[PDB]
Amino acid sequence: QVVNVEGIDFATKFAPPTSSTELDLIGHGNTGMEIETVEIRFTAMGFYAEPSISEHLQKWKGKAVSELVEDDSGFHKELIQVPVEKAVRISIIKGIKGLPYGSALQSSLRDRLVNDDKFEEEEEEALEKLVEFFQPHNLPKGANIIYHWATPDTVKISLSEEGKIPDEVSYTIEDANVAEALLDLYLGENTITPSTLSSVAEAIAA
Ligand SMILES: [Mg+2]
Ligand SMILES: [Mg+2]
Repeated sequence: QVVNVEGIDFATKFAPPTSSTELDLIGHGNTGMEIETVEIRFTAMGFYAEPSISEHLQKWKGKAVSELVEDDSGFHKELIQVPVEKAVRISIIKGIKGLPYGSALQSSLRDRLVNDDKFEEEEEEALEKLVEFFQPHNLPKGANIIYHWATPDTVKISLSEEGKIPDEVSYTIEDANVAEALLDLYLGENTITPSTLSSVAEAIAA
């Protein structure tokens, strides 16, 4: 089974690189960029988790999607902290160099960490090293990025510029606060992909 997301096929079941834990596709969506106000569709993405995520979030079943995604609903934090394995697959639609992409991640993660009073010396150096990992790469159209939260406290990053699914992980975020902030970037109250978050909330509320 596959779902078509922006003309990209997303498998409905997925084991991240080097993992044998099979995750279910929970929701899908896109992110954007802009050049001088012109809006450009930037990536397609899918959010995956162990199917027991539904039981962890039982209290949200039956509620309206609007009530789940709304500010101060409490849903976002519960989704982010659920202790099952999770992953995000990103497929690049408009190509970008690695340094601008990594610097944008750095900006958005710094915002969230400073909001929590968690931007101490350790976190600042973890973001610098993440930028440095991305800097030598190019991310052409079709490139795949995988972020895999085996635990909520780390992220395994796998990357294939050629657009295959990688077999090895390329980088590991070991800082727990950066790991949670990267999940908040996609599923938080200030998500950069309201489409993906709305899609996940529909599946949980179903
Ligand atoms: Mg370089
Ligand atoms: Mg780190």
